[PDB]
Amino acid sequence: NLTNSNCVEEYKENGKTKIRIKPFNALIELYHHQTPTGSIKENLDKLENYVKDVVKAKGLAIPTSGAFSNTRGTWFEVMIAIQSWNYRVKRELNDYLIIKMPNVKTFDFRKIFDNETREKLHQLEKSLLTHKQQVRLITSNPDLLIIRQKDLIKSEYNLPINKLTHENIDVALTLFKDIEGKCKWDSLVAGVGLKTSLRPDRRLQLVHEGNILKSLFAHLKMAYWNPKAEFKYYGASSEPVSKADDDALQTAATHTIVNVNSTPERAVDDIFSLTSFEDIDKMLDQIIK
Amino acid sequence: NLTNSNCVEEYKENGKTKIRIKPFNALIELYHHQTPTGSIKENLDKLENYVKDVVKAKGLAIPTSGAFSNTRGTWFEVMIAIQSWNYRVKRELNDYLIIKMPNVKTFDFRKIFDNETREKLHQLEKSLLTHKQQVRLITSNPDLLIIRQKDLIKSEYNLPINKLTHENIDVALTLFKDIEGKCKWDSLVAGVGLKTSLRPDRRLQLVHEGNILKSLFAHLKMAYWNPKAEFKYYGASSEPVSKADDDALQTAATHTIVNVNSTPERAVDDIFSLTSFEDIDKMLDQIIK
Amino acid sequence: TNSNCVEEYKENGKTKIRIKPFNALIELYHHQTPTGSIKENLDKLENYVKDVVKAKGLAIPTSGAFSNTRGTWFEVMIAIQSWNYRVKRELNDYLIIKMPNVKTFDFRKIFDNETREKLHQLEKSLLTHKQQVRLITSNPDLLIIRQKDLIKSEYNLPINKLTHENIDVALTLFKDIEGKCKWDSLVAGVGLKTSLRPDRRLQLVHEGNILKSLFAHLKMAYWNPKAEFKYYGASSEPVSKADDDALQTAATHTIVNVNSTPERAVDDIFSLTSFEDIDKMLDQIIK
Amino acid sequence: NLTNSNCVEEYKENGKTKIRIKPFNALIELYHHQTPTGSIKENLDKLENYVKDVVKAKGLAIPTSGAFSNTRGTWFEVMIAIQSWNYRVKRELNDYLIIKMPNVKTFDFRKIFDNETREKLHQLEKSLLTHKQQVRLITSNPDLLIIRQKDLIKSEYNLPINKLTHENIDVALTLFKDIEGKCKWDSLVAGVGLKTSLRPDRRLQLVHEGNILKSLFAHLKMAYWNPKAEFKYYGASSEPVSKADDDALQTAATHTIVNVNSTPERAVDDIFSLTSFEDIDKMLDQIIK
DNA sequence: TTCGACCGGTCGA
DNA sequence: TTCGACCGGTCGA
DNA sequence: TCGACCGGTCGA
DNA sequence: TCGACCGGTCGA
Repeated sequence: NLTNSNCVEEYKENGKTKIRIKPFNALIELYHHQTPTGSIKENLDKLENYVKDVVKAKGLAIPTSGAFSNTRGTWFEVMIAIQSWNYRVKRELNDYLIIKMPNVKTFDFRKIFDNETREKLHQLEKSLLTHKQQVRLITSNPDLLIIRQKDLIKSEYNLPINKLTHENIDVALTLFKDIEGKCKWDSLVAGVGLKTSLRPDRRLQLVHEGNILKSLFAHLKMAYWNPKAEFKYYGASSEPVSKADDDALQTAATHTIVNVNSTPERAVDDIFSLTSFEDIDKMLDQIIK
Repeated sequence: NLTNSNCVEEYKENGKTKIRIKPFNALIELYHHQTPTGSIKENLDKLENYVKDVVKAKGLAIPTSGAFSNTRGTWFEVMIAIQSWNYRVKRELNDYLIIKMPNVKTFDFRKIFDNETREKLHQLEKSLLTHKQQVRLITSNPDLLIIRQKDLIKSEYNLPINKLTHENIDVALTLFKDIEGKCKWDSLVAGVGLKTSLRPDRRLQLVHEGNILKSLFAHLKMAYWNPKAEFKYYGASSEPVSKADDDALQTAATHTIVNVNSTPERAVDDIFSLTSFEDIDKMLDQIIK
Repeated sequence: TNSNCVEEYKENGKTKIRIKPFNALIELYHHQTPTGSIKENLDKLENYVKDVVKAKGLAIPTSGAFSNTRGTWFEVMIAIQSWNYRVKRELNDYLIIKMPNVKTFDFRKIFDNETREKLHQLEKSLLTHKQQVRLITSNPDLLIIRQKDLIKSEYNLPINKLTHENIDVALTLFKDIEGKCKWDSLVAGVGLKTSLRPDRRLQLVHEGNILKSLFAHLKMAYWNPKAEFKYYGASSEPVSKADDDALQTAATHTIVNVNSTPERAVDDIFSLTSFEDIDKMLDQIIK
Repeated sequence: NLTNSNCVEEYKENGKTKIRIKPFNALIELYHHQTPTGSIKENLDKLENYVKDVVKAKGLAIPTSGAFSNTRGTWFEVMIAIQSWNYRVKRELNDYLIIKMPNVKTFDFRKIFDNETREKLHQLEKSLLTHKQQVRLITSNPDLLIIRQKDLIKSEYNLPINKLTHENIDVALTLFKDIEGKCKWDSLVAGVGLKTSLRPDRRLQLVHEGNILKSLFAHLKMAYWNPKAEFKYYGASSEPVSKADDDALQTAATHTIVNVNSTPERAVDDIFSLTSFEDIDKMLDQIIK
């Protein structure tokens, strides 16, 4: 029956036949009866070998690492997205949302804000571009956003996802649409960058991400002159985090160490090593409370 | 013939036979007649095809795309270090040095500084760790460092490298050792991140680099209360830079936009698309002046 | 003697003599607005009083009873002199207002509802600390506003004689603008002093510092780098290099970073010898 | 015996016969045997009468309150400089000095610093002048300086002053000379502005004082990147301090409230109402610890 | 078709 | 070994 | 000439 | 009562 799987799709491109992995089909096809749990890494290899056996059975050629790197990325994100969906359900956080975000083009995360907040950000933008050396504040959407605003929770969000289905995955991955233009600037409490693995270079992308996000938030705090609002950014790896990874992720928010009296603040507040799905819950516990 | 090449080396690891690319040997072997010129890519391709032909001849396994990623980066950097070495020579700057840097563990770039400057850095970095929330300022060594300090130029540096040889390469790649602990903080004028290609995520590593580097420099300027001193960071790609790449690289140094009065500054001052070796000269012209 | 420049009030069965500098202005200028030497015109108002008592059977008002009065007079002169300036200058979108004390009318009141709010945000925030902090300074003697919709045709009628109303209309100009000034419509403030002392001069650096500090926060709330406020000083006497140096003290908040470009609390100090100089000063201030 | 006292003086101011209150001698005569104690407020009035009785007696006119205001202030600063000196004696702070400072011209307080610290200040004050809009950091010397540096205490400072005599007063008023060029920047812990009375305008001179002093200290902290060092400025009045006086003296250091996260600070940390010599000790107790 | 964001497989020290 | 820094091959929108 | 002090107001 | 003004010193 593997020859019937859809985790891989064939197509021609410029007369060239190519095979494409469909990460969601592999998910749906393996977890439609119960949602994954246990060791996250095993689930990633399980999903990967599955795709490899399906392709082997279809008589197609094993996808390149590039394909698997991409795919594994998605798998990791969705598993975390679903686990987060259920997390707030069983933890009964009726004023919190943990959203898996799309890329910045599909939906620039700045869109989640109410119009007053969107105006302040525009103020700053147009301003930074109004110079000899035009300046911007760009960063990829954070993988996960954690919002705390009661009036945004719809009763349907309280229905746990107990199996991976086109429908269930879609509701999780489109949850972001519901909050568009409705969040008060300080309703945003934290962001999380997800990475199946780290590298001396890639891990720095987390620091950049937390830095630009916290720089934006810092400007909203001044706009609304509110020193108590706080935004934290976190990183999560499915593998062990070395000391080197740790130190790197302790990098200060350059805008927070300008002054000798200024208090240091890390771009990435904390890095989590998620070995099991239970750990996702523990991480969220530490992030949210 | 090719079966005699050394661009590829075989070895066993845990009873498993593996083939390793030796990027330098491919360089030396393809350019001991004359140093590369023209289209940077056609050259990088030429260097890769050569690694594959030697592999088919040797009967060995065709190296993974991950092995050609690592390697290709090594080639780009090297092909540049050489062009820059002869650049300063053919343009005549007995006060400028363009150094290809090793990784931060082999030689933390902070070591290029004299004892007084390195102490100011210690003060800061020791201060940042002296908090409940420990903070650091970590970034990979910039690929290229441009120093301007007359007393550091040795007459040997004026001997152009006209062919790639174990020595021609080593002298270029060990040039950094000579200046250890001898640079005055403001002798450092610019850094350059080199990348054969960009990606929406990787390109942000340049912004992080420039940001942390400029943050450190900003603190030295404070330390020596010298508003004149500058440090600029640049990015160089061997491929076309899209409008998206551009905008992303216009990201400001968060620590320069804290105040409504603070003049915005870019983490990466400019991004260069280097199609030919002549462009490397043009880039350097704009950077140095 | 029939004059009202002076008075004689009861204070614990110890009859004392007060001066109503106002009358000593109208009663000495119902004719016309003084001009020429600010120095000499000041004494004219003083001898007019040194007499009202020398022929009314009274005693000499203390050096200080006059210091107070000598100040006022000085002020009203510049104050009234600025009215005939805007008019005889064509500054229809400008107002030069002689401010009352911060109690009578806290200058923060000149701002529209949105601006006054931002200020509340801040000054309320500053009080929300274990160590409560404030941003207090006496109202600047003179305020220069630039907002077209605040000019009323009556402001264009020059004052060519000092009368209870000419005074009263000037010393109340601030009322018309209350709660009507956009934040960036404030262009400058000026400190007036007949003389300067090494200690008293530091009050202008403070005045300007607290004013600029405030305005600075208005610039950040509206993220508008362009807007700017300036503070100036004015002595009816010479200014020594020590007064100049002291008055060069930049804003401690404008020199925090070795990159931030410095600014002075008091942008410039003017020595006004004649009424002709008041116009010159205003010319430089208004740009 | 009054008609020969030295508390006054008749100098020739272009013809006119003028009386120059000679303040120091008026203390030395009322206190030729013991230190003034009990009530400051009162002790001031008597000092005023004695000198106000050596006048009419000698057939002269009671010098103008102007000369008295000038005179009165000094008596206050002097009495304080004395109780302050004996104060560290009875308490025995063998590493503390409470110095009555001369005007900034006679001895610019910046002179108390060692070479290195004076250097840093020069950097700054030279930099500020290097602009289109020349800027300075000027303030009158603080009335009282409190230094904490063990190696500056000479055994001779431990001999309490029990009576006001020319030699005594002068040892107290020249104590500042001893420490010239010897203090480490952070050895300076607090300054105190003394005023027999306050006024809505004059009290703001205290705020300016503290502000400029704290601004300078702030730059030294930067210079030596030491966030631990702290300088406090206080005000002391011989009369009751109204709520208006209080609020005014609550004005913050414009340079500590530039950022929303910036933690606000007062130019004048606290204002003391000194009714008795008893209170001078109490004030110092607070200040010093 | 282009752009966004993902990461795994190195070679060298 | 592990740690530093490199980047090319995706799948989705 | 300059530094730093403050007490005696007039008005609200 | 509180706001803001400044002129008359004594010393260096």
